[PDB]
Amino acid sequence: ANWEHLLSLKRQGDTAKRLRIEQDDTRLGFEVDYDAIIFSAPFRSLQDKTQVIPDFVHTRLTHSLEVSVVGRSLGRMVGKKLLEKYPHLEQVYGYKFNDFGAIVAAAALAHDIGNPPFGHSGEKAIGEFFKNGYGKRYKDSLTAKEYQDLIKFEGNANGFKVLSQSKPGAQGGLRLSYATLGAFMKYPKESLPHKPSDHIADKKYGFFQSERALFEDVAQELGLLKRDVSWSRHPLAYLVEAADDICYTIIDFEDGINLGLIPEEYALEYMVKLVGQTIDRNKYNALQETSDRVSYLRALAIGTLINESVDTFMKYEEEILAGTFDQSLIDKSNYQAQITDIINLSIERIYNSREVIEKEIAGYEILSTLLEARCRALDNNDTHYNQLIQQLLAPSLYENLIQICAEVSTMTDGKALRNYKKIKGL
Amino acid sequence: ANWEHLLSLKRQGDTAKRLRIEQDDTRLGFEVDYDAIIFSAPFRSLQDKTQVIPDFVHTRLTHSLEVSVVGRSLGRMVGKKLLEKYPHLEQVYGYKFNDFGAIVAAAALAHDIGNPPFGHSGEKAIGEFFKNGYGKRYKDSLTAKEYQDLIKFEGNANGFKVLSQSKPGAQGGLRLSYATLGAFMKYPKESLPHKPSDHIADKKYGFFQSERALFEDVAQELGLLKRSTTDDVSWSRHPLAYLVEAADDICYTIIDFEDGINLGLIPEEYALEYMVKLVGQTIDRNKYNALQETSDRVSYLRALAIGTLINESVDTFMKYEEEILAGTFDQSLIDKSNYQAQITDIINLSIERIYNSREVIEKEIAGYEILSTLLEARCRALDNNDTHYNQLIQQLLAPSLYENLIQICAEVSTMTDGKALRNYKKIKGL
Amino acid sequence: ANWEHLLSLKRQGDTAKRLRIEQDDTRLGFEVDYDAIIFSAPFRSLQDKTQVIPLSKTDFVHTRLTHSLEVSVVGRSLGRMVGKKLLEKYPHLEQVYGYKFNDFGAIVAAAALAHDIGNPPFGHSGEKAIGEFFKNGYGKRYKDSLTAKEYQDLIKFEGNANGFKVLSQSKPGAQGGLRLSYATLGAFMKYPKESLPHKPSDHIADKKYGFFQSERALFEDVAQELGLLKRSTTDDVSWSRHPLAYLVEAADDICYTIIDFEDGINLGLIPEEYALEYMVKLVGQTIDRNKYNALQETSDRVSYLRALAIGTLINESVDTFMKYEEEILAGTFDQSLIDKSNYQAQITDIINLSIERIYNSREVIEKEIAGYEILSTLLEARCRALDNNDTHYNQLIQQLLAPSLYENLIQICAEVSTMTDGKALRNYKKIKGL
Ligand SMILES: [Mn+2]
Ligand SMILES: [Mn+2]
Ligand SMILES: [Mn+2]
Repeated sequence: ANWEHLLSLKRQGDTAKRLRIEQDDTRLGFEVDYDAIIFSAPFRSLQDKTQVIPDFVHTRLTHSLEVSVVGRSLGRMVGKKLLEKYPHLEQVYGYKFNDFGAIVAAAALAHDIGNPPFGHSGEKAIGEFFKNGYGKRYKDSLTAKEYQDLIKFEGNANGFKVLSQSKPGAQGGLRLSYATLGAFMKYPKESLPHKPSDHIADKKYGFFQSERALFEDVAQELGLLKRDVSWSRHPLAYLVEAADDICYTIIDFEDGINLGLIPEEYALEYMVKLVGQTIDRNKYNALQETSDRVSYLRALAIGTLINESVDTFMKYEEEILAGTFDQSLIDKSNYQAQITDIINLSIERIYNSREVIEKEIAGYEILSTLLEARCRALDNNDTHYNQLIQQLLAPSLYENLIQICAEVSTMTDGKALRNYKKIKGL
Repeated sequence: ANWEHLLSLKRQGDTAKRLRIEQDDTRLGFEVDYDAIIFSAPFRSLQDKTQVIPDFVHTRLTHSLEVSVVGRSLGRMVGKKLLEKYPHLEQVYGYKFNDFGAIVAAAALAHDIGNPPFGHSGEKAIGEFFKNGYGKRYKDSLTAKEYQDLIKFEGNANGFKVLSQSKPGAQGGLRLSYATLGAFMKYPKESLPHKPSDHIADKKYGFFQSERALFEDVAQELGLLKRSTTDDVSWSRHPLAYLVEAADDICYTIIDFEDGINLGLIPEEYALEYMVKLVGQTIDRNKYNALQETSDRVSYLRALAIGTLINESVDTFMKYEEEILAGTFDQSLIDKSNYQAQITDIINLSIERIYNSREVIEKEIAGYEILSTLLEARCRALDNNDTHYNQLIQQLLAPSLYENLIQICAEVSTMTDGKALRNYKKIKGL
Repeated sequence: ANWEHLLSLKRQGDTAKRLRIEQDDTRLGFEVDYDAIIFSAPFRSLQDKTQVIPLSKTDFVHTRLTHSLEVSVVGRSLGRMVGKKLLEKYPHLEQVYGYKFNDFGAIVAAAALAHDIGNPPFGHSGEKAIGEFFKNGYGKRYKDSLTAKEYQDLIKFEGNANGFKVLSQSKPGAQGGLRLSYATLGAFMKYPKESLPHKPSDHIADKKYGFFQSERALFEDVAQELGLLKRSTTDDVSWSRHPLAYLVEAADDICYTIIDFEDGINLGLIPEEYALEYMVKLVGQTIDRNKYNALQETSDRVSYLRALAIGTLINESVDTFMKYEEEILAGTFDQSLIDKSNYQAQITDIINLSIERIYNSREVIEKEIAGYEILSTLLEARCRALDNNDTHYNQLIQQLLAPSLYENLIQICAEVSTMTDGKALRNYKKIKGL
């Protein structure tokens, strides 16, 4: 793989090559990508979507904003070192270290843009609707991969659809740079085969059958290595994933302490190695509020993990470029012991808290209900009832079903509740 | 067809004839009909039933009072002209113009008394239960007409049931005068054949199979003309049913439009744009310009347009009187209006902005489930009356098969919108 | 049958006998039983469970806890008075073995306190919701993997039998549940039989059953220790009721008969105009009418009537017990103490009035209908999760509701049954999106 091709400024439908040395740096293609996401309706809808808990708790937007800030640091630092490793990238082709930060930042900002309401239970509720719910009727009218798209409905693949979806008057969706689309794709494979290896890149899939032709174009332009289609990941996708990993590990922990779900004493206990070399003890002892102490620990822990993740990337750079790196960056951390205890305590005290369990069980019913109304109106567009269902909710069979799943996933948590209540009369 | 017979004062079960000349005029049978409806439980129920929208919106009760006011005016005006044309009706039989107003007013007061909650979505929901719901099983156990009663459940035919339901100690329901029942019957036919013609009188049906013998008696007393050539029974409409229909048409056309404007669903500009031809000859323009509130300007336009359409409807009825009396009239009175293009524009704008507004759609979807659930609970208990849950269902909702099914539909339609929601909530445990 | 054995102090697991004469009277095993119930989690949950009328905040309604409190106070008084007369009739019981009259009050008080501890929420619709779920609902599936009695336990699920399970359930670190004295467990057991054969007679002791197949071995140990008389020689086991069970039952009969009426008047379900007409025979000789007429609140007039009638029925029930004591001791008494009452017709009139005005009120009907859906829903979600514990949704259902096949189904029923009215409705509401 060549870094010159991985940093493609191509946008969908382009008929001519876009050279980095010819860009107006006030309107750098990569930085425009960030701006286009910020102003888009799917990104705005993350305002009203839940990260884990439904006081102050992170939403998907605040989470995605934090991931994109950590991603920008990761990208800037790795970029600076990539340019010194391969000076021809700057001296011949005109790349600057802020381009790498721009690509990671925009990819990170978009990384959860396709996730449904109710988080990852929402994804499972949609897949369950097709595996065992009303949606099972379509199994024999779908290909294996079309049906696998639905029963393993994947927010990452839905995000790729959201970003690139064509409609009349808007070909190519947000028309992001191919480099940014590359850095977004952390599972560059279709739904089948299911987990062909133990690599994190094979854990899920990254695009629906409906988007396969589009990612084939992205991968061709980027020069991704071929690995049923799948490719070795764009190197920058490891930094997006690292940023995301860092944020939800540390920030969910912080949230759980401030919510009273995790006793505060665990904070220093699990984070002391992560902050020991950089913490100002006099500052820490002077801070009077739990929230101020835990936010200080979090800033230090995140900075420690950013630095290590940059070093892990550079150490394994050629292995990532050859598609032979077998782990995530955070899997290689020296703090893996502490990261594990943090995640396990978060799972115990937050993810399995009664209120989270209750919301996730309720979301199953809410999404199963909205999906069944949509599919029934699709099957019988004739009855009076199904004509009203269409005015209320939606004013090839595979393409109809994948669009039904996509539209349900654009719904905020609140809006999913209201439309569900009306269908049931509440 | 003879107006003497059409103005029958007979009540159900009467053994002897009631002469008009022998009525006490302080207690005229036709006027008693109006009073009996006002004090009846089914009429009071209309206070919490939706006309179009579930802020102030017309309820089924307020709509019905307005129809009966417009209808009394029509009947009074027509009655005066009928008595000049047929002076023997007053000189020999003792009828008077107010009698025609009272018949139309009472029938208009009750014209929507059998309509289920949630408007037309309501009826559509009841029909689908027996066409596309738990109710199909009963098909092989019912006659073709008995099943058509259910899959095309008609609020108009339920109204006839409500007005005449016999019960121990109360045979004949409200026991309304046969002339009033004749004026109530817009569709004097049974459920089959389905739409045998383009005439509005055959668009639906007017009585269930369980009330067929009663309307046979009414139609015989009234001397309504037979119209169906087949075994299926159909009769030509009582002339006064055209007036009840015109008062209904005038009110929901103009008044729904007014509601839509006052609610913000229809921009005020359309009020003058669509109604100028209807009011142009009678509007006091400086009075309109002096009115400050939108609501008062549009209530002024409504009053003028209703006055115009009332005078035109009387003229249409008198122009086609002999064709109506002969069963050959092919249309509604409003169908022959010079303002049919303005009426149609008002209706289509009302449909587009009111009936297809999100607020109304959401309510209709919600009504569909509510009714759907209640019918299923009642019917499951009918089939297995022995279990404990179904004994509870019986106690909560209702303390021959067709006779049972048409009664379940009638009891579902009786319920107010609130009563329907609450019963639904508890069946689902909320 | 012997009173010395019927008054057993044995607790489950005892390797050595407990002689009454060697008990510390400040730590009497029977009175420890009462205190163990007061502090138990199952008894605390009765605070949030309807007895008959759904709970409100606008008015006071009896919960299962307040009802059980009242039954144990009436039962203590029955046991005390019956105890003194029994000690006078069999004076060897006190002079040799050391029994005191307050022992009998303590046994009845504790069994009465616990008598409704296993009942499912929302009343007997709760029981029939559970039963029908396995008769014809999703639970039908398991019929063929279960014995006739294991299945009968489910399709005729009984709160009395679940109460016995609740009181003795063994869990890690807590073998034998509350470990109540066998005498208290005998006074608790008013239907000492398994689920089959079904109603083998018209005797009130055969109207239901008292223990599940999972508890059969324990009640066999209990009946042996107590020396209860056999009522079956087949492999379907059955025993004559512990005599003190007749006093628990009477205390219960007295309380729900008179106190449902009291609640119905205070809630306005029964017109106050009926209070004296239905109580006059029960209270006519002891009522102070001038005092009654001087009371200015309805709730005071009706509590005075209730206290007079309860006093009347306690005295009579003590006399009925002693007049039939040898028949009861021989297991040949065929009815309840209240069935023999001279006020039988008035009791029946009060009960029918309550059925008409309270049990058939709209609110009680609404609750039973709502209960059927709430419990059927919870049972369906528990049982589907049991059959496919691998799916993500079923792992959530397990975390929300419960963090051998018969042993699993009987445990699911017991766990659903011990849910309070509120927790059951909340869980129902979340499973259904609200
Ligand atoms: Mn994320
Ligand atoms: Mn109308
Ligand atoms: Mn009790």
